Amino acid sequence: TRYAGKVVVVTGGGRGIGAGIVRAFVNSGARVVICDKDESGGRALEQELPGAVFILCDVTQEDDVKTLVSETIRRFGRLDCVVNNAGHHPPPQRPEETSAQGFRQLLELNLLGTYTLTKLALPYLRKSQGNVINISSLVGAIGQAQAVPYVATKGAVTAMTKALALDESPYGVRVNCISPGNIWTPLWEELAALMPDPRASIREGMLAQPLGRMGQPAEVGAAAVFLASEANFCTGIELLVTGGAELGAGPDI
Amino acid sequence: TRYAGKVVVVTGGGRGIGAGIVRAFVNSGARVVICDKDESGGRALEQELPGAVFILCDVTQEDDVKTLVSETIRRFGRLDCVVNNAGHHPPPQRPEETSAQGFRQLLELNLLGTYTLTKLALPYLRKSQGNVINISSLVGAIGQAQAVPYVATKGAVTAMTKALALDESPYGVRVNCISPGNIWTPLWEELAALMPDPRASIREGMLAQPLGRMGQPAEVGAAAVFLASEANFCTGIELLVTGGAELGAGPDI
Amino acid sequence: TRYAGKVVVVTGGGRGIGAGIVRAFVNSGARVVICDKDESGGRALEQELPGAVFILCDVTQEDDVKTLVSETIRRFGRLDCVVNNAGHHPPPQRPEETSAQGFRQLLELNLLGTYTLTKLALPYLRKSQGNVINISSLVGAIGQAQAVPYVATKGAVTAMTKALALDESPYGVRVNCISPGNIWTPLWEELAALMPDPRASIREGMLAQPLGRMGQPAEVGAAAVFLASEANFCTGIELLVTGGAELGAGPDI
Amino acid sequence: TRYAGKVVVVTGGGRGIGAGIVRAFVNSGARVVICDKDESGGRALEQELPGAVFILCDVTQEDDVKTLVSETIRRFGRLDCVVNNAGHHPPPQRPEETSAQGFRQLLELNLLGTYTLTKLALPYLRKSQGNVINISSLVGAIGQAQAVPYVATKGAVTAMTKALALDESPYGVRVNCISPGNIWTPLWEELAALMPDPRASIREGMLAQPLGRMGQPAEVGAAAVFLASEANFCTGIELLVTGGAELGAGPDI
Ligand SMILES: NC(=O)c1ccc[n+]([C@@H]2O[C@H](COP(=O)([O-])OP(=O)(O)OC[C@H]3O[C@@H](n4cnc5c(N)ncnc54)[C@H](O)[C@@H]3O)[C@@H](O)[C@H]2O)c1
Ligand SMILES: NC(=O)c1ccc[n+]([C@@H]2O[C@H](COP(=O)([O-])OP(=O)(O)OC[C@H]3O[C@@H](n4cnc5c(N)ncnc54)[C@H](O)[C@@H]3O)[C@@H](O)[C@H]2O)c1
Ligand SMILES: NC(=O)c1ccc[n+]([C@@H]2O[C@H](COP(=O)([O-])OP(=O)(O)OC[C@H]3O[C@@H](n4cnc5c(N)ncnc54)[C@H](O)[C@@H]3O)[C@@H](O)[C@H]2O)c1
Ligand SMILES: NC(=O)c1ccc[n+]([C@@H]2O[C@H](COP(=O)([O-])OP(=O)(O)OC[C@H]3O[C@@H](n4cnc5c(N)ncnc54)[C@H](O)[C@@H]3O)[C@@H](O)[C@H]2O)c1
Ligand SMILES: O=C(c1ccc(F)c(O)c1)c1cccc(-c2ccc(O)c(O)c2)n1
Ligand SMILES: O=C(c1ccc(F)c(O)c1)c1cccc(-c2ccc(O)c(O)c2)n1
Ligand SMILES: O=C(c1ccc(F)c(O)c1)c1cccc(-c2ccc(O)c(O)c2)n1
Ligand SMILES: O=C(c1ccc(F)c(O)c1)c1cccc(-c2ccc(O)c(O)c2)n1
Ligand SMILES: OC[C@H]1O[C@@H](O)[C@H](O)[C@@H](O)[C@@H]1O
Ligand SMILES: OC[C@H]1O[C@@H](O)[C@H](O)[C@@H](O)[C@@H]1O
Ligand SMILES: OC[C@H]1O[C@@H](O)[C@H](O)[C@@H](O)[C@@H]1O
Ligand SMILES: OC[C@H]1O[C@@H](O)[C@H](O)[C@@H](O)[C@@H]1O
Ligand code: NA
Ligand code: NA
Ligand code: NA
Ligand code: NA
Repeated sequence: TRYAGKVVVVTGGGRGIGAGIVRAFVNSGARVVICDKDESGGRALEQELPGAVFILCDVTQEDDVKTLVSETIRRFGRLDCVVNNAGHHPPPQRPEETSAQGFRQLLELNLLGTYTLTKLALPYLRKSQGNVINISSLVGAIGQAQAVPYVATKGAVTAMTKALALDESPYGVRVNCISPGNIWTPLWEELAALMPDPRASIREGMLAQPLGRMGQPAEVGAAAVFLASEANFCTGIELLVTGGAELGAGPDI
Repeated sequence: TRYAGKVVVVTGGGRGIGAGIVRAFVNSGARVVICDKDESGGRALEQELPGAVFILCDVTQEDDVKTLVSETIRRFGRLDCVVNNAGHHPPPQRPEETSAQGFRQLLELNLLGTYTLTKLALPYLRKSQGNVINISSLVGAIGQAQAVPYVATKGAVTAMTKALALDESPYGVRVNCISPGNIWTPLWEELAALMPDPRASIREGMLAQPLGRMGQPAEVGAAAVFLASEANFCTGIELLVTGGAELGAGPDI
Repeated sequence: TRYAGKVVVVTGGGRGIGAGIVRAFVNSGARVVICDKDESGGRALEQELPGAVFILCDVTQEDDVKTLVSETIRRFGRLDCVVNNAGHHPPPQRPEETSAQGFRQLLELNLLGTYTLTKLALPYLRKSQGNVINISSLVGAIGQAQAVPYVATKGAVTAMTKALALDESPYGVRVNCISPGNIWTPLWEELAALMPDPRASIREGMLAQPLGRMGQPAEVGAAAVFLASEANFCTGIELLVTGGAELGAGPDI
Repeated sequence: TRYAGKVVVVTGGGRGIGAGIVRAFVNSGARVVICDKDESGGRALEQELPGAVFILCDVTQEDDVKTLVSETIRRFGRLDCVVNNAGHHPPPQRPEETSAQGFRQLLELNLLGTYTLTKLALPYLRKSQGNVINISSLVGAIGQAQAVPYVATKGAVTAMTKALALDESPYGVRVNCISPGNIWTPLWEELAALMPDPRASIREGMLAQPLGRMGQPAEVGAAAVFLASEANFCTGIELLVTGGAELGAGPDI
C-alpha cells in the first residue's frame, strides 16, 4: 500500500529492469502502464499482473508518446510517476568505429525519449505533485571502455535530471535518477553472447562488483518505489544501485 | 513488515533524526534499541513505542558500547542493523577560533563513536548478514562555512563508510551512509536560538533547499529503512537527503 | 617554453574563453590554429599573435573539420593538442519552452562538434602522444536553472571525456576536461543584456562564487596549458575553474 | 620564474612526493622550507638545492610547528604557500585488527598536523594573499581495502579543504587539495616489501591505472606549482593525479 491509488508509467517495461520496476510498483499498490516498442514481453506482463496494462509506444516517436500520456489519463484519470527506463547499450565499439549518425540515434533513444515523455507528462505530474525517475547508469559518472556514445548519453541523463529538478522544485515535482551498475537482464545476456568467450565475459561482469554478483531488476525496482513513495525530501539525486563497483581499485614510467 | 523479525540499534535515538529513525524502524516491524547519552527523550520513547527499548550509552565510552552490544544480544538474540546517528554540530566557529583539542573531541564523537560501535557489532552483523548505516552530512561533500572541525568529521565518516564497505563485502555485510542536508531537529533549533536573528537564520536555512523547506527526521528514517531492508545491491553509497541543496547556484577582478 | 615545438588547435578561439586559451598556448611557446565559425575575432587574433593562425571552420560541418585537421598537418607537420571549446549557452528557457529540435541542435554544437574534431584528430594525436582538452561546464555536474538542454550537453561532454580517456589510455593519449563556472566573456555579456535588469544579473553572477568575482579567459587558458604540458599522469579528470561556486550553501513542511 | 620571489613551506619534504614538490617549487623560482621529522633526506636536499633550506619539525608537535612558521618568517620575511604533505599509510589492516588508539594517532599526523600548520600560517598567508595546498588521496573519495583509518583521515582532509576554502575566500586565500593515486615513493616501496609477493604487489599497483604505470613525485609537484602560481580562480578543488584509477571497471545471486 506504499503507493496505493497512484498511477505510474514505465517505459521499456516489457523486460529487464523495466519489467522489474513494473512489478515493484504493482506490488506497492499502484496501477502501472507498461510502455514498450515491442509487444511480446509487455503484453504477457499485462495478462500476468492485475493492475498493469500495456500500451505499444516507441519513445522516439513523439506521437506515440503523446498518445501514451493521453491514454494513461483517459483510462486512469491521473499520473503520479514516470519512470524513463527505455534505452539501449550498443555492442562494445572502439571510438574510431563509432559514427556521428549512430551517436545521434542513440541520443534519440537514451536522452531525447526521456526528455519527450517527461515534457508531455509534467503538466499532469504538477497536478498530482508527482515525480520523475530516470534510469541513467553508473558509467555516465565513471566512464566505460568501448562505449563513448552510450557513456555520453547517460552523462546527459544524469545532468538533465539535476537541471529539471531545479526547474520543477517550485511546482512540487521531484526529479531523480537511478544509476545501476551491472544488472542481469536480457540485454546483458544478448551482449555477452556476442563475445568470443561469453561465460568469461559474464564472470568478469559479476566480479566487477565487491558484492561478487550482478544486480537484479527487482533491486532497481525497489529503489524506484522508494524514490516515488518515500523520498519526499530527495530531488536531483543519483541513486547508485551498483554493488559497489565504483569503489576501490582493480614502475613510474 | 518490511523489516519484521530484525533487531536494530540506533545511536543518539532519543530525539531529532535518531528518534525519527527509531520510529521508522518500529513501523517497519523491527525491534529497536535506542542508545543515547541522555535519559530524557529515549526513556519516553521506550514507553511510547512497543518494540523499542532504551539503553543509556555514551558512544565515546568504549565500555558503554561493549555493554550496548552485549545487552542487545542478551535481550533480543540477534543484531541486524546499526545506525550510527549520534553526533553534534558545534556553534559556528571561525577557523582561528577552533582548537586542536576541540577538534579531537568532535572527532571522538562524530567519527570514533561510529567506528567503535561498528567494530563491536560487526561479528553479529556477519552472522545475520546485517548492515551498517552511518549518518554523515552533505557538508562533508560540499563544505560549510564556520565549521572546519564538523566538516572534517563528516568527510571522514563518508570515506570510512566506503572503506568498510569494501572490507565487509566478502562477508555479506553492506555498509552505507545517509548525508542529510538541513533537517529540522532540536539541534537546529538550539543553534538558531544563539544567532542574533534566530528567525532570519531559520528562514535562510529553509531557503537553502530548492524544495523551500527543511527536511524531517521521518524522511531520514524512511531512507534508513530502505537501506536496511530493500537496498540489497547497495554498499558504500552516500544517500543524499538534502532537498536539492547541492544543486544549482546561490566583474572578473 | 613549457609547450615549445607543439601544435594546438583551439575551436571557438576567436573570442571569450577560446581566445584566452589561444593566448595562453602562444605564451607557452606553441603554434596555435584558431578555429571559429566567425571571421571577425579570429582573423584579428591571427594578426596580433605571431604563432597563431586562423582557419574558418564550423565544428558542426564535418567537411569543415576534416579540412581543419588536414590544413593543420599540411601547414605545421604535427598535431599535439585539441581544445574543444566551441559551444553556446542559449538564453534561459523554462523546460516547457524547450523543443526536441532545439535540443538536437545544441547537441550538434556542444557535443557532436567536440566528438567530430576529436575523432579526426586522434590518429595524429596518437603519433605525437598528444592530448585532448574538452571545455565542459560546472553546471553539467550540479545543474543550472532554466537550462535543461545546455546542462544535458555538458553532462555528456564530461562523461564522454572519461570514456575516451579509458579507450585512448593504451595509446598514450590523455583526454581531460575543464569545467568552468561563471567566466566573464562576450557570451556572458550578451545574455546579461537580455535580462530585465542586466547589472543586477551580472552582480548576482559575481556573487555566486565565494571568491566574489567571475573568472577570466586567461585563467581557463592557464588550466589548459597545465593539462597539455605538465599533467602527464592526469587522464579523464574534470578540472574545476569555478571560484568555489560548487561549495557551500546559498520549517520542515 | 612562475613563482619567483615567493616563499613555500613543504611538510614531509625530505623524500617521496614532498621532495618532488620541493624540487618543483625551487625550479619555479621560489624559496622553499623543507620540513621533516627525519634529518636524512631533507638535510641532503638543502645541500643539493640552492633556494631550499631544511628545518627539523614534527607536524604533530605544536611547538615544532610554531617554530617552523616563526623561523620561516625570520629568515625569509614572508610566507606565500604551505603544502601539507606529511602523512603516512600504515600497512594493510583488516578492520577488526585496527584500534581506536591507532586511529587517533593516524588522525594526529594525517589530519591534525595539516590543521595545525595551516592555522599558524594563515595570518601570514592573508598578508601575502597566499594559498594552502593539502595532499589528500584518491582513496578518500573511492575507498581502499584494508585501510579504514587511512581512508577516513583523507576523507577528512578533502572535506576540511572545502570548509576552509569557504572561510578564507573573503580574505583572498585559496585552499585546494591534490588527491594522488598510486605514486612510486619510498613509502610505496616499503609497504610492497612487506607483502608476501612484493613484485606482484608492485605490478598490480602499476596496472590499477589505465595509464599502466604509477605516478611520479615530480608530477604531483607540477600540480602543486600550478595550484600555487596559476590557479587564481580555483579554491576548494580536489585535483586528481591518479592516472585514471577512478575510471572504469576492474549471475545475480
Ligand atoms: N542492464 C544493465 O546492466 C544496465 C546498467 C545500467 C543502466 N542500464 C539502463 O537500464 C535500462 C534498461 O536496460 P535493460 O538492461 O533492462 O535493457 P533491455 O534491453 O533488457 O530492456 C529494455 C527494454 O526497453 C525497450 N525499449 C527499447 N527501445 C525502446 C523504445 N524506443 N521505446 C520503447 N521501449 C523501448 C525494449 O524493447 C526492452 O523491453 C536502459 O536505460 C539501460 O541503459 C542497464
Ligand atoms: N539536523 C541536521 O540538519 C543535520 C544535517 C546533517 C547531518 N546531521 C547529523 O545527524 C545526526 C543527528 O543530528 P540531530 O540534528 O538529530 O541532532 P540532535 O542534537 O537533535 O540529536 C542528537 C542526539 O544524539 C545524542 N547524542 C549526542 N552525543 C551522544 C553520545 N556521545 N552518545 C550517545 N548519544 C549521543 C543526543 O543526546 C541527542 O539525543 C548527527 O550525526 C548530525 O551530525 C544533522
Ligand atoms: N562563459 C562562461 O561562464 C562559461 C562557463 C562554463 C563553460 N563555458 C563554455 O566555454 C566555451 C566558450 O564559452 P564563451 O563564454 O567563451 O562563449 P563565446 O560565445 O564568448 O565564445 C564562443 C566562441 O565559439 C565560436 N563558435 C560558436 N559556435 C561555433 C561553431 N559551430 N564552430 C566554431 N566556432 C564556433 C563563436 O563564434 C565564439 O567565437 C563554451 O563551450 C561554453 O559552453 C562557458
Ligand atoms: N605514495 C602514494 O601512492 C600516495 C598516494 C596518495 C596520497 N599520498 C600522500 O602523499 C603524502 C606523501 O606520501 P609519500 O608516499 O611521499 O610518503 P613517504 O613516506 O615516502 O614520505 C613522507 C615524508 O613525510 C615525513 N613525515 C612523516 N611524518 C612526519 C611528521 N610527523 N612530521 C614531519 N614530516 C613527517 C617522512 O619523514 C617522509 O620524509 C602523504 O600525505 C600520503 O598520504 C601518497
Ligand atoms: O548494457 C550493458 C551495460 C553494462 C553496465 C552498465 F553500467 C550499463 O549502463 C550498461 C552491457 C551488458 C553487457 C556487456 C556490456 C559491455 C561489455 C564490454 C564493453 O566494452 C562495453 O562497453 C559494454 N555492457
Ligand atoms: O547542525 C547543523 C547542521 C546543518 C546542516 C548540516 F548539513 C549539518 O550536518 C548540520 C546546523 C544547525 C543550525 C545552524 C547551523 C549552522 C549555521 C551557520 C554556520 O556557519 C554553521 O557552520 C552551521 N548548523
Ligand atoms: O553562458 C552562461 C553560462 C554560465 C555559467 C556556466 F557554468 C556556463 O556553462 C555557461 C551564462 C551567461 C550569462 C547568463 C547565464 C544564465 C542566467 C540565468 C539562467 O537561468 C541560465 O540558465 C543561464 N548563463
Ligand atoms: O601508501 C600507499 C597508498 C596507495 C594509494 C593511495 F592512494 C594512497 O593514498 C596511499 C600504499 C603503498 C603501497 C601499498 C599500499 C596498500 C596495499 C594494499 C592495501 O590493502 C592497502 O590498504 C594499501 N598502499
Ligand atoms: O536474461 C537475464 C535475466 O533477465 C531478467 O530480466 C530476468 O528477470 C531473468 O529471469 C533473466 O535471467
Ligand atoms: O525542535 C525541532 C523539531 O525537532 C524534531 O525532531 C521534532 O520531531 C519536531 O517536533 C520539532 O519541531
Ligand atoms: O565581454 C566580456 C569580456 O570578454 C572577455 O573575453 C574579454 O577578454 C574582456 O575584455 C571582456 O570584458
Ligand atoms: O623509492 C621509490 C622512488 O621514490 C621516489 O621518491 C624517488 O624519486 C625515486 O628515485 C624512487 O625510485
Ligand atoms: Na493486467
Ligand atoms: Na517500548
Ligand atoms: Na599570427
Ligand atoms: Na640550499
